[PDB]
Amino acid sequence: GSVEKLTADAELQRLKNERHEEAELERLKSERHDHDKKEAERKALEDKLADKQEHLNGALRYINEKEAERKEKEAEQ
Repeated sequence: GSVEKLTADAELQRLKNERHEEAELERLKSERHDHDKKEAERKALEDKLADKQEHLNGALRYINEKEAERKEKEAEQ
């Protein structure tokens, strides 16, 4: 038959139904709030790091550890 011609306008009409408008507006519809989601991962890096902070470094490691074993008084000092 000649259905190949008729269906060509019906298939072309499908493309008018698919559109790109909704897929383009979807991006703007986020209003860059989706970008903040990615910032939450960055914020989580500081939120955990600053929270732990090695217990304010209260491990007594920042002191004169070596001097606690040997004071080096045997030398000239």
